[PDB]
Amino acid sequence: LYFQGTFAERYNIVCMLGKGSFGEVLKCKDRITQQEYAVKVINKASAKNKDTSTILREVELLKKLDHPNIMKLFEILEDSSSFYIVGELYTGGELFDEIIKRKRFSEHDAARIIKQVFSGITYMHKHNIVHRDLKPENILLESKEKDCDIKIIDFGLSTCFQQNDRIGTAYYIAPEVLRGTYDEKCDVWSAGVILYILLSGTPPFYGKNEYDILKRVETGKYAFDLPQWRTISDDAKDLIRKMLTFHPSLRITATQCLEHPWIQKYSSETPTISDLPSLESAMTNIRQFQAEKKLAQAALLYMASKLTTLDETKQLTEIFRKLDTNNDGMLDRDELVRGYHEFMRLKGVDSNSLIQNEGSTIEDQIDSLMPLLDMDGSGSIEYSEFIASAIDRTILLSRERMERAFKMFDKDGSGKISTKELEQVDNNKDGEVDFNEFVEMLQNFVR
Ligand SMILES: Nc1ncnc2c1c(Cc1cccc3ccccc13)nn2CC1CCNCC1
Ligand SMILES: [Ca+2]
Ligand SMILES: [Ca+2]
Ligand SMILES: [Ca+2]
Ligand SMILES: [Ca+2]
Repeated sequence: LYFQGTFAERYNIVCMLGKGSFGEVLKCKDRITQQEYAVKVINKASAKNKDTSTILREVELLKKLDHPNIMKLFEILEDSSSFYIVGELYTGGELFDEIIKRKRFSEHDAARIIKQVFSGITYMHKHNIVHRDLKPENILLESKEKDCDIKIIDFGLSTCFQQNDRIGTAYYIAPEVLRGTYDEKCDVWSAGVILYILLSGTPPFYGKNEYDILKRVETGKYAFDLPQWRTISDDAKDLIRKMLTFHPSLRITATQCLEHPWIQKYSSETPTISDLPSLESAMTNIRQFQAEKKLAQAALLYMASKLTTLDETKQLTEIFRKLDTNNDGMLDRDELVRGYHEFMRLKGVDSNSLIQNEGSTIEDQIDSLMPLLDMDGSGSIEYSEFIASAIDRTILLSRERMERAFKMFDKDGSGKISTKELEQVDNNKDGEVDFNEFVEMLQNFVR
């Protein structure tokens, strides 16, 4: 293991993507799977503001964030000079450029975008994370596909690392930030500035230079005076007023943003007849997952949450969204119950008849499933738990994906897994699992 580095053994660097946020962002490629990722490279000696143990602890919390509108981080690796934070690669660019292209958005299109921002920030705040610098430049489009998910990026590292003059940041900061305070309410203000911009195409606190912009922000004074505001609904203006309330104690919370009537009016996404092949696929797979042993169940969640790409989960992602009726990015018990009933209704099948055919009602079925699906016991089914349980068990098992999952466990690199490193089947009887027996082990879970 002497001539093998953690990052360098696993990943090849392809090209530079960006510079600035504590370090450079590169595209990299997994040498086994050929899957592409973004990696942020942070210099240890220049940038560290805390011991490595603190940094690894806080980055681990960031890795556990599991929400469809928050940057997915897979790992943090290190060599003698750097930290390498490896994450999902998004290819649709900054929301900022979508503002430039479109100039401004209909209420419908604005609601769909800002709803995702609200859902993401809500989840962040529930996990005691404040963004601090929320703006369209730190929100990325997942891909170039129409109405793809947005992804909040570039937060969470500010206590750990020290940074090295970017245009337009002044537009988004809450007045209390000028007094040296960043709290959860400052994220709500920034989001409201974004929404003001989506609907009108112009910042609420505007000027030709940073001096004049900050003067207006300080007063908290804005108006809906521009001509374009006369054809925007009172409901949208009500939300904005609630978000750009001067005193943070009177300003609404992110959850209140997410729950606002104007948001709910433009989030009617729900299972239709076209979704039935997709729902039936998901239900078959989740039922199999329920029947599988917890060792199988745990091992599949690891594989799905780390080694799958966007194209593969895009289908399950749309279903997830249609089941997520409160738009918070996770599925609760009642959402799964309502989703099952709706699946039956759309299919032409009476749910009262499940008590004789299968032996129990939809509610009893979901209630028995929850403890098996909610593996971290969070009270909800987050995205990766859903994907783990609903994806085709076969697609998860390309040889390349099993190889990588094997290398993650074989921590001493001897060619064979043992105990602690993660029951064993063992055909040759050495008390260890080489790769070929691992491949059977995982292909026995699938059975
Ligand atoms: N995910 C991404 N995908 C593509 N390009 C990205 C990123 C990321 C974010 C990112 C990548 C990898 C690890 C991370 C760890 C902590 C926080 C953020 C991370 N930056 N950039 C480059 C572009 C340049 C143009 N301005 C917008 C960003
Ligand atoms: Ca939900
Ligand atoms: Ca959970
Ligand atoms: Ca080994
Ligand atoms: Ca063996």
